[PDB]
Amino acid sequence: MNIFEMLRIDEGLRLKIYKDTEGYYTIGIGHLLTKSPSLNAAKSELDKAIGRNCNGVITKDEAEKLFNQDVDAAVRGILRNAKLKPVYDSLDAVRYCALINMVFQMGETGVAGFTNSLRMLQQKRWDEAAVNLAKSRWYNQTPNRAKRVITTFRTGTWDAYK
Ligand SMILES: [Cl-]
Ligand SMILES: [Cl-]
Repeated sequence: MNIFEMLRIDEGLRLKIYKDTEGYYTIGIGHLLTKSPSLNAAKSELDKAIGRNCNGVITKDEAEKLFNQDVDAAVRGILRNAKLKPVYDSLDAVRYCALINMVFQMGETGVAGFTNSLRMLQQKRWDEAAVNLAKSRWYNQTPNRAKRVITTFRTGTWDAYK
């Protein structure tokens, strides 16, 4: 297991524009296209992203291409965020995948806002962190995935993904 296999499981793979859990136009492996209620706006973002008129549909290779850019974007984000960097740097490789995951899902600023959980994570107070992480809209809106990510932070193993 690694970050890609992990997000591939949580995000799924769909080659036609669809709406995500929040109701936002998405494609491939959780590649958010836009927060706009307009499908044409989404379609424009799509063609811009791919570099061709996709008419709302892309290939598997294309989905994976956007996926790698996105994963990478999430990490670079963490690395450049004054609040996220120290945590990320303090964690072992398994646990940081849980952090990338959150960022991929809710954005840098979003996660950077989990002040209390971040500190507990940095402090390596695993069970306590896991409890604090769950007192969140995130956990309540996507409980099963949040449980996987949280279990990952708590144990530092890939159990929740097997
Ligand atoms: Cl809550
Ligand atoms: Cl879920």
